[PDB]
Amino acid sequence: GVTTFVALYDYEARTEDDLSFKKGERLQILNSSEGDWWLAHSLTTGQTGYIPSNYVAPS
Repeated sequence: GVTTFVALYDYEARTEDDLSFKKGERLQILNSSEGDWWLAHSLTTGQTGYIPSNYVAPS
């Protein structure tokens, strides 16, 4: 299958490439090779961008 995560908190983007998301959105991680900022895609909104990795939990 597919692995997904859930947002634990709201986040409003603080750079142009960050993803804004609402607590409870379901996210897929596209790439985590850059440390604590993961490149994610929201299954909830269809948007894509960097997220702070401490804002998600496993589904």
